[PDB]
Amino acid sequence: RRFLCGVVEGFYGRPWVMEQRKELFRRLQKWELNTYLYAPKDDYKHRMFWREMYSVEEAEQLMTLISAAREYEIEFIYAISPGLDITFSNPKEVSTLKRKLDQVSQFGCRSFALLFDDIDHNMCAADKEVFSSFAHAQVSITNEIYQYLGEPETFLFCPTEYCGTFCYPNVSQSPYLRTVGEKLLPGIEVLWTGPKVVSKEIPVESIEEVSKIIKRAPVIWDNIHANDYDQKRLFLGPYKGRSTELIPRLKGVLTNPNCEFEANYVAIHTLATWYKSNMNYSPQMALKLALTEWLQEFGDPGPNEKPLYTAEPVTLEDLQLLADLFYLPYEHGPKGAQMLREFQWLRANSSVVSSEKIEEWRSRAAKFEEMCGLVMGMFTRLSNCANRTILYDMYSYVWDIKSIMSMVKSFVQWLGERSHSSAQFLIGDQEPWAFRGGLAGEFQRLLPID
Amino acid sequence: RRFLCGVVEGFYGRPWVMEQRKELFRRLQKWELNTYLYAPKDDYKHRMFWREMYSVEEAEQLMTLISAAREYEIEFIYAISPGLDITFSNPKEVSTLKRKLDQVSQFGCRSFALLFDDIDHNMCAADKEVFSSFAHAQVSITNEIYQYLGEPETFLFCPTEYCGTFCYPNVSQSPYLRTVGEKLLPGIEVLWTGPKVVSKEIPVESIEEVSKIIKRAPVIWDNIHANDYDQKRLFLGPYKGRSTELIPRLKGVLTNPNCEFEANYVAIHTLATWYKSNMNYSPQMALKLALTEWLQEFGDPGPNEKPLYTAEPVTLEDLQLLADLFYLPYEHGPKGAQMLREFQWLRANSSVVSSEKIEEWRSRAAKFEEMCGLVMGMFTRLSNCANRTILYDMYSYVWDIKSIMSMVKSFVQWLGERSHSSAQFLIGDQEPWAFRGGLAGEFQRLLPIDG
Ligand SMILES: CC(=O)Nc1nc(F)c(CN2CC[C@H](OCc3noc(C)n3)C[C@@H]2C)s1
Ligand SMILES: CC(=O)Nc1nc(F)c(CN2CC[C@H](OCc3noc(C)n3)C[C@@H]2C)s1
Repeated sequence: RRFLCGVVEGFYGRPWVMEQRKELFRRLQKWELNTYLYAPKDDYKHRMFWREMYSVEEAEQLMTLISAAREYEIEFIYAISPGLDITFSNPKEVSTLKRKLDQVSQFGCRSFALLFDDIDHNMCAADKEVFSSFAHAQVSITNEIYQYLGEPETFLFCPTEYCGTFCYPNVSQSPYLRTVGEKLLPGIEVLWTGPKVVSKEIPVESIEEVSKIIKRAPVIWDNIHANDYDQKRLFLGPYKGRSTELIPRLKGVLTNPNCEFEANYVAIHTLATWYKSNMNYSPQMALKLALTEWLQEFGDPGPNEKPLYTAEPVTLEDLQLLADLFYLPYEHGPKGAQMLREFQWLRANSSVVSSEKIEEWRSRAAKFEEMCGLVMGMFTRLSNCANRTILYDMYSYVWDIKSIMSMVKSFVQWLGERSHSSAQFLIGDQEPWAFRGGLAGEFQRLLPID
Repeated sequence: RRFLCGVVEGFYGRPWVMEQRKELFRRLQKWELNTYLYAPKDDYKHRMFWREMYSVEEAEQLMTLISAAREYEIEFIYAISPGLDITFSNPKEVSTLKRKLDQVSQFGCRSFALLFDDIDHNMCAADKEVFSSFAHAQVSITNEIYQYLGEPETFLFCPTEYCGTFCYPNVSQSPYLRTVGEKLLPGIEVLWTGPKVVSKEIPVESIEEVSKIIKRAPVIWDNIHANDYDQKRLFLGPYKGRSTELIPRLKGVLTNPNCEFEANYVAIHTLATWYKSNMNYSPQMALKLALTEWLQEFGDPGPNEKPLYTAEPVTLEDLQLLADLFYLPYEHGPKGAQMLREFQWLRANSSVVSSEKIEEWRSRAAKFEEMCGLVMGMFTRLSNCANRTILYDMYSYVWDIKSIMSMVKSFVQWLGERSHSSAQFLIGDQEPWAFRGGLAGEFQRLLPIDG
């Protein structure tokens, strides 16, 4: 029983580089995962200019990339997205699509995908005269490509209605999916993101629902750890909301993770744990394993001689804290959720300190300040660690939380000194606001803060 | 007369990748520049763990990188920074340094550099017993490496006192530089950043000053476009503050630019213009050329057939505006300087609208709101162009300017409404503050903005 488990590079944003992808293939193999779907939205020749051939430089890179996948026994799948401006009814458009995939096939690629995600449902007049519907047009060209490429063992199709919320009028009664299930050649796989684009949970019943109308078990394109929809978000939490009971009901799972390559250790490690779990998986136990394994990636003179360069090393606790601060799309981690609650409470109840309630406030304030210090401890230790590669992939996120938290600790301390002081708390007096660089900082200082 | 002109990848931050460096070599050649100094502070084996050999994977990458430099006729210079924890007096430390540079030499590298920048001046007791000073220790090992590597044609030394402000007690009377000038082998080049780490201007007289004590013309390591000292600063302005009169008084210029690769088009293009200027250079003319050339990097069906994908293209004006907002360390660009002045004025004179003065306020407010709209327009055209990745390098900056700017436009609109509406202006009510994502955003919303 073949099962596609791995990664889809299918986000908007800076595509990953050779060095990173080769590293991804090493990791997938060691974690017994087997698939890689090549689909960067911002490779201008994958989507926007799907018609254009790859240059000689681009060709050498793709050959190298495909050889690296083969070397680590990872199935490389080349995806193409022609849906933005293709005229399905034009024979010249069909041979251009064939020309493009023959080029990539000449680079050693054996598996392919046709994606029709995030495109206008409205066809041109020429296509309307040839196909009963949009689904007819897509299936027609997808079947033609699949057969033209000699019916590859691994060939995927991504529908325009790729999740529950995108199905018109719904999953069970979609005429688009109806056509897909009936006319799409049986050997072609169908990609699905679950109930939503970013699914909190993928319930077994929803997979049975879609499998009936598409007439096959789908391959999940999972957006649980994707973050290209918010420049200020990062998901270091475990694979969650997908029962192992989905495994016999699926043809595979391809995770579409965070843009920042090094942040995808937990995302991919926990998915591998889930896949090999023997129908018994715990997100908390999986997160602990991933964090423990991740920590490894973070790592002589005389008395009158110069001491060797040394830094206070990153701890498991620092990583537990970090993952809890940058957790999942629908939940913060325990430690982050707790800190937020503590801050909300202290701010809401600051009036008691402006008897047992005063004791409660001071006790919770002291515990919060320690929590704040631990975030600073984490920042400092990460910023002085051996692995600069891991650090600079997340630095902005960590720096940002560290900065906001020091203003929060200051404010909580100010609220405490209120009984002994009439001094005012000003955001303008805080270093992140006052010492903010660039032209933007000059403008920001002139805004009416306080 | 050999003259080293090019780039030094010598900052703190994420090092550039293979794809980027190969592109840098293509650009340097086409712009008739010739040198690349490899010195990323955060390549863990360049500085922090200078002793450790490169792995097999690291080795293949360095070989590929060095072959790419040769392919585009760029001199590749490998730098090593052992100064944080080296015991100069230890023979084992000296052979480790030799072992490390023999490894990189085996990858095809012919040129080398020893850097002693940003290190504690205080030597260990073992070193004090062997060398009269810190300068003695450095020169000793630098001369040993240079000769051990068979005296390479291109060999550089970066002093601990690499700029005017870092010289104790001053440039002309530095005992450290005195030792450097006297004992450093003549064939070795000395790197210098001018009067400061980030020099506003490099005056000819300052180069004469330093050349006397170091007893040679230096190679400028220029930090004009560097941005690792501030997470919120970016420099797209032209090469400025360095007369072409410096060229015959220097062994070269190596620019240390912004951490974000695609943001170094102007920085490197204008330096090439300056280098080939034939003693007549204009920063404004150079900036215009660079911007015009950079615009190129941003770029049939029937009537009943589907129209080809098309995007509203990025304009020269958008680039002029972008460069003006992220200009130079000591100056904003005209358009950015103007916008700031307009905002300062409007805020300072808001009381008139709380007769000809009211007309002035309303007129300047309207012009400012258009200026604000042009910034959003620029942001939008850049995020929807053919080459999205250029903006992916600069996103944090463009997003931040766009965001503050929208809040500033709101504030200016609120100020002009104070005569009619009684509504209060709240930062918390503004979209960049209110719709801020992540856990950090949740905490930020709970901060006492507006008291
Ligand atoms: C088949 C399939 O899943 N195709 C995809 N293509 C890309 F580029 C994806 C990544 N990003 C793109 C931006 C999307 O922002 C809109 C959004 N939808 O909900 C939320 C939350 N944001 C989120 C989405 C997760 S997922
Ligand atoms: C010989 C020579 O010039 N060597 C250099 N090494 C690095 F890494 C440079 C780049 N950066 C390093 C950081 C410097 O920040 C100092 C600073 N000032 O306030 C704060 C905060 N940091 C500025 C300087 C421009 S220049």
